[PDB]
Amino acid sequence: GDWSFLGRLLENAQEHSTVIGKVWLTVLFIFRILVLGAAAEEVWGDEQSDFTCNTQQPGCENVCYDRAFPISHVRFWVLQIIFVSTPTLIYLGHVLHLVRMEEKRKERRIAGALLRTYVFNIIFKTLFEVGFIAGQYFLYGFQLKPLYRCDRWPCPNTVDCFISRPTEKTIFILFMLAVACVSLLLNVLEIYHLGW
Amino acid sequence: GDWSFLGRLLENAQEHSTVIGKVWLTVLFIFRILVLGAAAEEVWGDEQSDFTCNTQQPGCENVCYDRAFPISHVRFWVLQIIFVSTPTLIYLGHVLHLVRMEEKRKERRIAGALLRTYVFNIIFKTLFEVGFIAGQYFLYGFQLKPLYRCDRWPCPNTVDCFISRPTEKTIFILFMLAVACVSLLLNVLEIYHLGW
Repeated sequence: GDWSFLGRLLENAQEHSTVIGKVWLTVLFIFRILVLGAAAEEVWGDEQSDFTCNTQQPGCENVCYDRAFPISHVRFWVLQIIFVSTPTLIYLGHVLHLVRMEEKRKERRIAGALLRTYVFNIIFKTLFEVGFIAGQYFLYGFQLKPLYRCDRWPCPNTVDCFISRPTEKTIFILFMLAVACVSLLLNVLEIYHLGW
Repeated sequence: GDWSFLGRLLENAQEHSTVIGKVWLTVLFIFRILVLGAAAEEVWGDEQSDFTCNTQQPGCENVCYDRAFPISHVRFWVLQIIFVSTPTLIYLGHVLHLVRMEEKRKERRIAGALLRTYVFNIIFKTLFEVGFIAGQYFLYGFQLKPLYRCDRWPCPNTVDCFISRPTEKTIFILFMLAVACVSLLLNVLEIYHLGW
């Protein structure tokens, strides 16, 4: 995963952002992207190769892994990172557009319409963070148990399947939840600093 | 398989039987019982152990062998031998009963009621031989093909299964059919010699 281009754009957003916004971006880079690439990806590397079911039925392990893990937590976190970054890019684009328009007018910061877009950016960021949190909760909860009981065809009756690294995965699930909640708190602080 | 007791009783029947009947009993001993024990049993020994199906499905080979071979030819031939022998034992029992009654009357061959029972013995023998022949035909035919196609659950879709020793088994199927037909001819000759 090469996050270079998103990083380069979000550092530009850092130049035009509030101090709390700069904190939020630093959290995104260090506690989400960096952890994901240095720690979590490895943890989940053997998610299917080390997933085992007590059965001689061909195809059962495939369908049972798929049912247990419709989307890997790491993929979900990648999507979450991209969506919570997107409004920042929208605001930065509006910034660059107004700067280029100003340069043109000359040939021939946060107030006004730019402040309205900034605050909308903070709102959409908040809603997307909340949505991904709640989706993670309703899909997986905040804990991975070692045992998964599977009755999906072709599996005969109910089969016992065993997860790879349930405890380490639970640790990182809770870590990422905490980081997301810290991000929400930062957004709320941005909207209370702007309000005040 | 210990045929000693049936043999001992059928040799008694040989003492009280017609010459053609003696031929029939000799055919039974030499061309059915002896072949079954010296040749066929061995041929069919690995009927299930060498039966193979192209599948990874647990249980498929079991159900496919069972469907292909609801009853092994050798078991069928054992039953046939016993049933075609049974009327002979009935006639011999009537003989011994009349002899013991004669000894009693003294204290205090084929005509009459004994001839009626003899001819009924020949009739039931014929009907049982015919019935087993026709049953063998409708169950298996007179040939075993190497390939058996099986769609019985749990087998997925249609599976290719392969028989042990199809050609040797076909040879012995046809041999036993020929021996049974010779027995029928002998019965018919008994009833035409008695008629004449």
